[PDB]
Amino acid sequence: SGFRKMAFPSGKVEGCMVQVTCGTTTLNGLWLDDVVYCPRHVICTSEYMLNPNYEDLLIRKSNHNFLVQAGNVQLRVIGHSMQNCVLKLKVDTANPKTPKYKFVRIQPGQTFSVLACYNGSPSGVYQCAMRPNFTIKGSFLNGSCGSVGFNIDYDCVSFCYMHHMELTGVHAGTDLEGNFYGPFVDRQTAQAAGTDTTITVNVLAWLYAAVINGDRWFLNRFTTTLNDFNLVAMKYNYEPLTQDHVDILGPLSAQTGIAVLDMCASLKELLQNGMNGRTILGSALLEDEFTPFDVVRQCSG
Amino acid sequence: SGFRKMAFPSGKVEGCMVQVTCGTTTLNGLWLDDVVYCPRHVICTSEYMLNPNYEDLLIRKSNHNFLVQAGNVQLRVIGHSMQNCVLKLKVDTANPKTPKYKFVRIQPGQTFSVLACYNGSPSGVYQCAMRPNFTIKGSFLNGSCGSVGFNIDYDCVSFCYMHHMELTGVHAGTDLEGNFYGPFVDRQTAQAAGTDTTITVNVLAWLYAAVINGDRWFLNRFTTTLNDFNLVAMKYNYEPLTQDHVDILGPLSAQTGIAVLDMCASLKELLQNGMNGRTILGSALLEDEFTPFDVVRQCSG
Ligand SMILES: Cn1cnc(Cn2c(=O)nc(Nc3cc4cn(C)nc4cc3Cl)n(Cc3cc(F)c(F)cc3F)c2=O)n1
Ligand SMILES: Cn1cnc(Cn2c(=O)nc(Nc3cc4cn(C)nc4cc3Cl)n(Cc3cc(F)c(F)cc3F)c2=O)n1
Ligand code: NA
Ligand code: NA
Repeated sequence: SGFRKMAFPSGKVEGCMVQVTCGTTTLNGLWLDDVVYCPRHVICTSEYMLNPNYEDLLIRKSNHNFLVQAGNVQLRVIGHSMQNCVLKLKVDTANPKTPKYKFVRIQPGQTFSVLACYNGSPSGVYQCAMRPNFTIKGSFLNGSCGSVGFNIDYDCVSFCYMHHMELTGVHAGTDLEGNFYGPFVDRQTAQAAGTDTTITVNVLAWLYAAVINGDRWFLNRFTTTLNDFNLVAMKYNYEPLTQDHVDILGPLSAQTGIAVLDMCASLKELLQNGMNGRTILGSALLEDEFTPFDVVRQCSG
Repeated sequence: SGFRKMAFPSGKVEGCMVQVTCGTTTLNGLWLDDVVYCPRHVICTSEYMLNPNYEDLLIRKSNHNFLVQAGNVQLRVIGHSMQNCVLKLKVDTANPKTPKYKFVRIQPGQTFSVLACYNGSPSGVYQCAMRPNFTIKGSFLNGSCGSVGFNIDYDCVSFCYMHHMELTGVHAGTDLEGNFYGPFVDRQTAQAAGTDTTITVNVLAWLYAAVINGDRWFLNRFTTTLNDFNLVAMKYNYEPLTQDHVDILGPLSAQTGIAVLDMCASLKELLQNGMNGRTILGSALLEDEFTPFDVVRQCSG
C-alpha cells in the first residue's frame, strides 16, 4: 500500500539523449536510429529569437554547423530537414541503444513522465499531466529545451512531448512530429496560457485510490446523477463528466464496490464544504494528476 | 471585388485519391509515393464496430485481404502497419501524380479545403474551419470516410485532416499521423462534441473584408481597449482577443485605415444591438470561417 507520484523508469530514454549545438545555442536532442530530433529554435541567435523566419535560417546552414555530442563521442551530421517545429538531423551512426518506440500525441488529462536534461545529460525524472489548457506544470531551468516526455507500454516507449519553452511559470512544447500542444508558437510574442480547469475523472480516480488505501471519511450514503453533478462541477471550474469517464472508472468501482455516481456524491460534498482540515492520501487539496490507469497500475500492480 | 467561400483548386489532391476495401468495408484512401493512408476502422466488420481491439484485428490480416483500386488499376499491397488511428498500406507502385506535400496539424480557427470523396471518386470541394471544440461543420454522407482536408502553399499541398466519423450532425477526424482532433475515439461510445464558441479574430477579418468591398454602415467613431471588449465578448460566447490576434490583423488595418480596436468598437455594438435587418457581405449573421489570411488572399490576391 501507499500512494506516490510515480514516474516510469527512465533507463530506455536516458540512452537516447544527446547534446546539440549550433553556433552558441546548445540544447538537448533525442537520438533514435540514425536521426537526432531537437527543437528547431536551436538554429536561432539573439538577433532572430523574437520573429525568426526558420526557412530562411535553415537555408543558410550546412551540416557542419551542427555539433552533436553523445557524451564524448561526436556524431557526424550528414543531412538535415525541418518538420513543423522540430529539426531532424540525419547522422552517420544509428544509436545502438534505440528502444522499441513510437510517436503518440496525448490528450489533456493524460499523464506522462518527463526526463529533464541539461547539456544532453539526464538530471531528473518526474510525472506530470497535460493540463486542459495544453500546458504542463513542469520543473525546468534554462538549458532544458529538447527534454522529452514519455510513457512505457510493455517494452515500447511512447514519446509524447518535447519541451520548447516556459510561459509565465508553466511549460509548453510539441509532440515529436513538431506540432505544438495548444495555441503557441516557437518565438517570443505576447502569448499566455488560457484558463485552466480541474480534471474531474482524475480527481475521482484519486478518491478511489484513497478508499483502497483506507481513507474513507469522505464517503456518504447519497447518490446523484451526471446532470446534477455537472451542474455543481461547472460552478467550481471542473471539467464535465461524461458516460465514457464513468465507464473508464469501472474497474475501480468494481474493486471497491463504490459506484461512480456514489463517489460523485462524495465529490459534490467535498466541493461544497471543503475538507475542513482533514487530508486525503496526505494532501489537503483534491489532486487531479493521477489517471484511472495510473491508480490501477499503482494499486493493483 | 465580391467575396465568396472560396476553396483551393483540388487537382493535385484528386490524383491521390483511391478506394480501399477490406472484406465488406470500403472507404477512401490517400496514395502518396508508395504508401496508401486510410482510417484504420476499415479493418472492422459490424461485430467489432462498437469496441474493437485494432491490434488484434490487424494481426489476423494479410496483405491480400486489402483491395486498393486506383480507378480501375488494382494496386498490390506488399506490407501494412498501423500508426495511431490510420493504416499505412505499402504498395508496389509509387503514385506518379504525387505532388510536393507535407503533413501539418492545424489549430482551431484555421480554415482548409475538403475534397469529399465516395468509392475513391472525388465528388465536391468546400472550405471549412476547424471549430474551437475540434469538430468541423462539414457536409458528408455515408462512404466519405478517408476524405481529406488540405491547404496549398505555393506548389506544396499541406494535408491536415482525414475524415473518420459524424457525431450528432458534425464531423470529427485526425491529422495524417493518425492523431484525433479533439477528445474522440474511432469506435462507437457516448461521445459528443463540447460547447462551441465564435472565432473572434475571424469575425474581425470578415468585417475588414466588408469595408474593402464597400459595406461601411456598421462603423462608428468610438474606440475601446482589449479588456472592455473581451468582457463583452465573453458574455456572447466569443473567443477572447489577444495582442497576437491584433497583430495578425495588421495588414487589413493598414489597407483600410481602420484600427483594430476601432473595429472592435463596431463589433461590440453589433453584438449588443444586432444588425436589425441589415446585411454584411450578403449575410445576416456574423461570419467566423474566414481567416485574416483568407481575406488577404481573396481581397488583394
Ligand atoms: C526557465 N526555463 C524553463 N524552461 C525553459 C526552456 N527554455 C530554454 O531552455 N532555453 C530557451 N532559450 C535558449 C536560450 C539560450 C542561451 N544559450 C546560450 N543557448 C540557448 C538555447 C535556448 Cl533554447 N528558452 C526560451 C525559448 C525557447 C524556444 F524554443 C522558443 F521557441 C522560444 C523561447 F523563448 C526556454 O524557454 N527555460
Ligand atoms: C453520415 N456520415 C457522415 N460522415 C460519415 C462518415 N462515416 C462513414 O462514411 N462510414 C462509417 N462507417 C462505415 C460503414 C460502412 C458500411 N460499409 C459497407 N462499409 C462501411 C465503412 C464505414 Cl467506414 N461511419 C461510422 C464510423 C466511422 C469510423 F471511422 C469510426 F471510427 C466510427 C464510426 F462509427 C462514418 O462516420 N457518415
Ligand atoms: Na455517496
Ligand atoms: Na469605431
